[PDB]
Amino acid sequence: MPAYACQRPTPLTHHNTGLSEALEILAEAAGFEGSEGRLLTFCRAASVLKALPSPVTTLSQLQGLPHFGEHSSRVVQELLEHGVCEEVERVRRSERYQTMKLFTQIFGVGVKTADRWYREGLRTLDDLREQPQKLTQQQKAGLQHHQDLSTPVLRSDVDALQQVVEEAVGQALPGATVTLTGGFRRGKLQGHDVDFLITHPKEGQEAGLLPRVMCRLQDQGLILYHFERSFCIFRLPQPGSWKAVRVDLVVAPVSQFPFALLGWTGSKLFQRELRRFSRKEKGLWLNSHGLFDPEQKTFFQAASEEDIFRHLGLEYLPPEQRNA
DNA sequence: CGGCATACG
DNA sequence: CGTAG
DNA sequence: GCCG
Ligand SMILES: [Cl-]
Ligand code: NA
Ligand code: NA
Repeated sequence: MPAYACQRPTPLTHHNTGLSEALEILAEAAGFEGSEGRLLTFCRAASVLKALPSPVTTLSQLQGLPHFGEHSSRVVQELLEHGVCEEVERVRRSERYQTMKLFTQIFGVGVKTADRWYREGLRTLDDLREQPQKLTQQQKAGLQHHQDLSTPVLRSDVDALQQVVEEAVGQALPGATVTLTGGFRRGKLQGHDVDFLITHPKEGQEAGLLPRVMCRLQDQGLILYHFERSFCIFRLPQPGSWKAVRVDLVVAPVSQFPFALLGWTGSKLFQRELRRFSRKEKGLWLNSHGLFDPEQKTFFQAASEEDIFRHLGLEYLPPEQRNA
């Protein structure tokens, strides 16, 4: 088992779902306390189990696996012996975990804001609604649309959304293209992360594109709430009605498109691990715009995601195997 | 021990 | 501060 | 929390 998640295939569904979910509770709780190192370890340990070819049934089987030390091994041991890990269950039940999860789920609210509200004594969405002057415009929209945004959308909804975006993009700049990214590109059948990546085959033509796309979607009445990244809430048709959905639109020049496609396809852990691998193992600096050699002071050209994996000396993984 | 990804709005 | 993957 |  290689130590970096970008060195191994990770499918969307696997053989250790309950074990990984428990470790991810501890990772999430560590984030709510600002403990980013512990979050990463628990995320990495969970991801290792997603990559295994069969269920872990005995503690012996964790020997030698990267990111399994005393704490993560104890969690697994308790789940294997008793079906439940007391520490995980204590987290799940706690007022702190439940409230931090509720508040950070709001679009416009991060850990730092949620923690401050928690320390002020706030606990429910209606608590927040009773002091809207304490809210940014972004948080107001997140709160108003929270219920709809809490329900995932289906791939069929995604395909309907992509056609409306393509219509606006075609008027904004004929020849521009729209690519579905995020979790749907990794094979999800449902999810919240509806993301599109927009480019044009002629380098430079995409300059100024995103405002023109946004204006056209607004004129169509599709934008409930809203440069090169736009974080939107869209109206999605439903039988007899509609619902709010979070949609991100991103523009990249074609030269950068493989790097943006790679970054926006995820998973989050996969990208962090890829960037860590690049820098620490290869001495190259990776982001969603390019890959820099700091000794030559040159950027790699890439025409495909395959090029980027080759640059980094990694076997290619298709999107469906990037579910770290 | 230091490090933990790296951007944009 | 928030957002993204 | 774990790795190097
Ligand atoms: Cl930590
Ligand atoms: Na949030
Ligand atoms: Na998104």
